[PDB]
Amino acid sequence: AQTSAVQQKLAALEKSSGGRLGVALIDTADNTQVLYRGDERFPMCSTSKVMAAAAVLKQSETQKQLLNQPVEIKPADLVNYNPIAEKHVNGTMTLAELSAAALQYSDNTAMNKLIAQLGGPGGVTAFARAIGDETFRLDRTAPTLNTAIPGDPRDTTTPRAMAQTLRQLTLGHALGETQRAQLVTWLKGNTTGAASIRAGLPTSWTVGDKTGSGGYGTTNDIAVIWPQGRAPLVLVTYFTQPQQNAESRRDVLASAARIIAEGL
Ligand SMILES: *C(=O)[C@@H](NC(=O)/C(=N\OC(C)(C)C(=O)O)c1csc(N)n1)[C@@H]1N=C(C(=O)O)C(=C)CS1
Repeated sequence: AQTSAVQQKLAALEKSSGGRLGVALIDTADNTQVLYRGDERFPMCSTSKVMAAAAVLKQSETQKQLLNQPVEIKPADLVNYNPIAEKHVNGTMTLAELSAAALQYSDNTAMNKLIAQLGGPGGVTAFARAIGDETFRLDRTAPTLNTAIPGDPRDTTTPRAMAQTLRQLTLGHALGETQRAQLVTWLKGNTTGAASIRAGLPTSWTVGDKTGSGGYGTTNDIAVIWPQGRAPLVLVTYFTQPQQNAESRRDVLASAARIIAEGL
């Protein structure tokens, strides 16, 4: 009933933003979906870290000690943003610590260690395919996976595919029960999300999310949302701009989430 209005409002937000906006909502109360450019490709940037962390969690289902396995951090492993890993240079971090740093602080060195643990970007993609995601592709390590060049298929997915995958990982059965709970705990402990999807939602709703930022002013967020009194929602908001040096626009993601919420 409200869906025509939501579509109109998302288009008006996009027009005022100057950029290109992609939205996918799944309401798990009734499997309703609301999409805006839901089948167009967008650069994932650091939102791809959810897939990498989940792939390591899947490996840990058959290796009970895997998350405690130490990984060496060398000075040469530091990249453009690595607030956790830099404390451990010439030392080690466990795979659990790398997963938490990648997800909750968006540490790019930590993401690179997860990618390497999976055999490279193609190993992350192979895990995506194993859980039914035919759209996701990871092609590069950080920081270059965040270049976000328009038209480049590398390191992209669609909002529809990412919402479905995030649902399967956090609420469905793609991971074992303990691993699903650990992923949800990590996402709920994210430090980077208060200005993005969360900022558009009622403060009483619990959120776990993973943000992303990259070239072309790319500003992304993927979230699982537990509204008050309601089954959870999954929401992807992806946003990218026409000039390489464009500024971040987390407010656009908040505005998209607000429009989605007001139409529930
Ligand atoms: C994931 O998206 C990561 N993004 C980046 O490394 C890039 N830019 O992000 C920062 C450094 C925050 C920025 O100035 O926008 C990047 C790599 S190559 C390029 N042109 N830009 C991490 N993502 C986030 C996040 O938004 O979640 C961070 C907070 C840390 S970097």
